[PDB]
Formats: sequence, structure tokens, C-alpha cells
Amino acid sequence: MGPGFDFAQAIMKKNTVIARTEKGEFTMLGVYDRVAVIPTHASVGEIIYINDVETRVLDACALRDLTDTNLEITIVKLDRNQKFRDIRHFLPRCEDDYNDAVLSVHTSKFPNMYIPVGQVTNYGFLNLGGTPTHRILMYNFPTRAGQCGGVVTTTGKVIGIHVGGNGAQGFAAMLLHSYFTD
Repeated sequence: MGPGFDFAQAIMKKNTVIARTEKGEFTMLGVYDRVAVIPTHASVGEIIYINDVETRVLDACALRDLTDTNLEITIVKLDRNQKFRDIRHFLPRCEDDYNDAVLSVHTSKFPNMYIPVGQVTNYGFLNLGGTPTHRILMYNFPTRAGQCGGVVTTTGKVIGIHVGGNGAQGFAAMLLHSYFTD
């Protein structure tokens, strides 16, 4: 509808895949080469389904901060025959608050879904499903089962992936440029 949705659509159309694990179907953001991200609660194993293709996982790392606190981001390298468009220059360098964000989802359940979530707070600490978690972004939207892995963007920045909610608010794990240095 506007330039917010334009940037979100551009990311969804080239940098997402449908990832299926034993814990369900997730939106999965491809960042560069064969490297993607997914919420750690997806429980990635040795084999994952990517757009319903059986795919070997070459490496998976559940990220934690230097306090050894969960970040709820898993970085996956896929044995895929094709690279992602490199979007690392759209990742923020530092923890921040944002205005006027979009949460975008693409699964079997929720195809081509875009949500204007409004103001994003640097919330910090969240007890997420009983797991102490850091670097949480918060937005005021009643997100649902099926939106985890959803991409949070502003015009020109990919800032997070959706990892939970409490019925009134939604929560995203920050993406930072420093996670994907090679």
C-alpha cells in the first residue's frame, strides 16, 4: 500500500523460503549465499524441508549473547543449489527502537501476509516460553501461532524475526550485521 510494504514485499519475494521441521512450518529469511535464519524453537536438525524439498543442513548455530543468554536466532547453512540475494547491507549495526515497521509472513497457513505493526520498542529482556531471552523487540499486535519466523522490516532495514507473543503484544529477535560477518 506504501513504501513500507514495498520494501517488505521486495524482501519476501527474493529472500524467503518456507522451512518445515518436526515442530511445524516457518517463514525463513535467507541473508546471503546459502545462509538463513529461523527461530531456535523450530529445533533444526540434520535434514529440513525447504519449499517441500528435502535439504541437508550443513551447519546450524543457536545464538547466545556473551552473558550466555538465549537470543532465539538459529543460523542455518543449507545444502541448496542456489544462493540468496545478499541483504546484509540492510541489517542494522546496533540495538535500536524503530517507527512504522511491517511484519511479513509466507507459509501454507498464511500466504503473502503483511501486518503494519507500528512502533517497535527495544524491549531487551523477555521470559520467552520460560527461557530468559535478550535483544527482544516489542510491537503492539495480537500475533498468532504460524507467524514465527516472520520478517520485521522498516523502509530500508531488516530488523528482526518474529519469535512469540502474549495475545496483545508480539516479540521479535533482533538481527544485527555482526551475526553474519564471513
